[PDB]
Amino acid sequence: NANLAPLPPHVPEHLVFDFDMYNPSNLSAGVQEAWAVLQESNVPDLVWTRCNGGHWIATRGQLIREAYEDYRHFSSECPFIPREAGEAYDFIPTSMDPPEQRQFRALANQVVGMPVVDKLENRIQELACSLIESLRPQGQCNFTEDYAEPFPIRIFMLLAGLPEEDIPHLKYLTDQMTRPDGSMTFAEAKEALYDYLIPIIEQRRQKPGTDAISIVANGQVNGRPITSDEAKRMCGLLLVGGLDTVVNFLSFSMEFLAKSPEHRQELIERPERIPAACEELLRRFSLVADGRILTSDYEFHGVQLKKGDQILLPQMLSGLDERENAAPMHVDFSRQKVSHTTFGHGSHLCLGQHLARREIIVTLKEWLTRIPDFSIAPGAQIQHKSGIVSGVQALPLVWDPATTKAV
Ligand code: HEM
Ligand SMILES: CC1(C)[C@@H]2CC[C@@]1(C)C(=O)C2
Ligand SMILES: [K+]
Ligand SMILES: [K+]
Repeated sequence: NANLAPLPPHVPEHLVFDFDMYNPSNLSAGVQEAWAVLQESNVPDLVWTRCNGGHWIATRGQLIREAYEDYRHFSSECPFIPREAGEAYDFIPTSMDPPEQRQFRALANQVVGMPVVDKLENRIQELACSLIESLRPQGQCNFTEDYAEPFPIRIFMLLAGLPEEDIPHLKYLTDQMTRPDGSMTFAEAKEALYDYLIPIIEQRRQKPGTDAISIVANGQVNGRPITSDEAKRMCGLLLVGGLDTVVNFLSFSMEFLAKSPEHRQELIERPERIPAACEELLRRFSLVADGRILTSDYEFHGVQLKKGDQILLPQMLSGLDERENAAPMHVDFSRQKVSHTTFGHGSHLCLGQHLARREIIVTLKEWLTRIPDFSIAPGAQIQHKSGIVSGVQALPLVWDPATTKAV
């Protein structure tokens, strides 16, 4: 096929599995199901796909976790597939490896960490409620557009002190970096995001506010002033994290709940199980998949990896691995040991995971208490999309207003 890069001389012929992370063949069964094909009976722990330029793929949690822990061999310098995107990718602190990464990660943690989340609690609560109550009497909604996007994005824009009217442009840009449609290369989308930030960063370094951008722009890294370029590379990352993570996850979760009245009932009858349900949904509907680049020739699990080789280490796959969780595709809110790497693993563990969990738990609680019974619009053929971050194209929901409650 013209979409297959010639197999490099060092890659064993028997390890070839032409998986396309941007258009997996079994996508119609669900994106997680599509990626799970990499864990079928006769698929090795480590395979090579000739798609998207050619790269390795660790298919089991054991190797995914090991690779993410070994930053000396598996560098974050070129973390995205295809290589062109990975090479243009220079966000901070994600494109850096420890020890260099740390001073910047500390600053980022200060702007989106737990302390910040705690302060945002009220506003997160208020927005969730206002959005749901407004939808409640209508008996229907386009979940992706009416809640999944506005809820987490507005909260991020509030945190970043950015005009909500700027969302359409920024969201288009972020999506081109995670699930490109062809209109822009990763490099072009990144350049536009940086172009957007440059004057805002300059403005806030002159007259700082209390928003995340001002904090980053006027911050220090281990005692010395952060530069304008560094602030830009950090703020670009924050924007992507805030506009294309939780937004997609909420849709996967709500699609599932709309299709499973039993699970909805469980959370309605036992509201205290919501935090645990949140973690199980994070495992079952994990959605991120980036990777690393080999810093030198290295034998890993009996496979000769060559310097420069890219390896996709799907955060999504660890928790779906039957070797980590029995009956992985089954959603069990009572699951005893919820194992996963949905928020990454190693030195780059997600900094916004605390904000993410709050947004998810608040959504589940506030939605179920107002709209306890809902379902997918009759006949709707839900479509998923695959990429660095997978998502749901559209999620039409319906419900009888008579069954709702105006809390
Ligand atoms: C469902 C929600 C989320 C998921 C599944 C998710 C997942 C991840 C993953 C897998 C990584 C590490 C990638 C790597 O190792 O290369 C990461 C890093 C990060 N995430 Fe999230 N994230 C979520 C929400 C957020 C939010 C809301 C923000 C806030 C802006 C955010 C900010 C970050 C930052 C700053 C990093 C980089 C940390 C570093 O490189 O050291 N994330 N996230
Ligand atoms: C892989 C990620 C989820 C992580 C936060 C946004 C993201 C797309 C990155 O570029 C680093
Ligand atoms: K070969
Ligand atoms: K790079």
